[PDB]
Amino acid sequence: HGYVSAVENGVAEGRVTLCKFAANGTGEKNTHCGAIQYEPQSVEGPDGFPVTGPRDGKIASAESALAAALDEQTADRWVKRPIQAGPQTFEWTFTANHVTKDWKYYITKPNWNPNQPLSRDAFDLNPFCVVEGNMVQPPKRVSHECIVPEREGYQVILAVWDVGDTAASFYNVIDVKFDG
Ligand SMILES: [Cu+2]
Ligand SMILES: [Zn+2]
Ligand SMILES: [Zn+2]
Ligand SMILES: [Zn+2]
Ligand SMILES: [Zn+2]
Repeated sequence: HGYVSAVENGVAEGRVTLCKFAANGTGEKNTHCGAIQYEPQSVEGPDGFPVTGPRDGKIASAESALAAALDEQTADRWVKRPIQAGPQTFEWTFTANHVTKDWKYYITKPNWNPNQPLSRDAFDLNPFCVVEGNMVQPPKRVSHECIVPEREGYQVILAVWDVGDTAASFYNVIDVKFDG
């Protein structure tokens, strides 16, 4: 159980995180998140993305009933956090810091459709950033350096935390805004 945060040096909070915690600087929160807003750490779903894992249209929720609200996808739906290309630090907070296989970060294709539910077609399915967890428990807050690709405007980053001793993973989409 954990979520992408911006308490120490993280660049951008997860979508689900912003249902509970105000964004740095702007103070913005996501709304109408449903029951997951109580527990943004709980976006757990099937292992094996992208070959298996959550099916198209249920990536953002990870097929969680509590988190079904997160699958909505429009231009106006979610709080966007500024980002730039190049080195950036991603952060996780874990309420339950499970033994970890790895963390993987995926970004939307430039011309992804921000008004359709997320699907594999929307993403570059080759992670732009992979951090190994080595089947040990991480600390309860961690930071990951990632080299982020160029994009213009609104892009989504899918952060996947793969638990090392179970057939589950945690899935946190991040709504980001590049310049342009
Ligand atoms: Cu957990
Ligand atoms: Zn796995
Ligand atoms: Zn549509
Ligand atoms: Zn690529
Ligand atoms: Zn679990």
